[PDB]
Amino acid sequence: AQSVPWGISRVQAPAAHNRGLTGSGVKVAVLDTGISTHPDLNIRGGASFVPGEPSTQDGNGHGTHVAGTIAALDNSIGVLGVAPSAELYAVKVLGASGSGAISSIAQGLEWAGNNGMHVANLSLGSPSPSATLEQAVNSATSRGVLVVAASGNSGAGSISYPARYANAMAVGATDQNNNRASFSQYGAGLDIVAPGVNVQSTYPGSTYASLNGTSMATPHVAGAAALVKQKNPSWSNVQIRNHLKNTATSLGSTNLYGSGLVNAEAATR
Ligand SMILES: [Ca+2]
Ligand SMILES: [Ca+2]
Repeated sequence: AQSVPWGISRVQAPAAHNRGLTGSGVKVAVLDTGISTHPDLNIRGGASFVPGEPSTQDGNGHGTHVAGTIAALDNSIGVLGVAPSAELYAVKVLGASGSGAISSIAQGLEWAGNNGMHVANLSLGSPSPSATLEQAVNSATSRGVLVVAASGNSGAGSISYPARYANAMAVGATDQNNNRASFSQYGAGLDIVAPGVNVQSTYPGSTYASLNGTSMATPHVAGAAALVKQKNPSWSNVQIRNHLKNTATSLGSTNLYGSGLVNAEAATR
């Protein structure tokens, strides 16, 4: 039996699926710890920029979890992604330890722009700015990639890099009450929020696990971006990004929530 995680129904993904929008034909790169083969995922390809882990398989669990929020297959098992038909690419930029070098992350973004990815999911972030990282964000953006990044989990009134950068779409996390999760970074540069507490998804070892974080919120928006892209195949990264913000449900302060909660129903109308 397939279950629909609360976050998926919170962002109203099923409303979009009911109109025929599933992310079909949209290429989404998950820049993380890799993506493990799983019965509820369809991994189209990818690359590893982690020296010492040539494989795109996930030795951590985060990347597989993020992948499932975006595109867990719509079938009779497991869970269901926001964009269950999106074409998923495993871009390994973090090691099994869940940490990685900036250069690996910048190589992953270059790879994304070089391979015609429409969306790049970066559920990672640093409190420090990086010239190298910034340039990779800007380069992928001018190659038509929508870069979606986590705001961070410090609970501070300032957001992480690269989410802070103008060309990154910064995603904060909400709980089941539609309040900002205590750990969710907010402040200047925050674009939007999505579910990030008790998020159930795919996990290595052919199972399912629940995690918390701004990393969990981000894929809901990457997924929402693929739905909009499918509906409006001529739209650019910027057009998609503004539309998502324009159709988000206000939750109160833009300092805390940016545009508000992503809404895939409103975005695909
Ligand atoms: Ca499924
Ligand atoms: Ca931003």
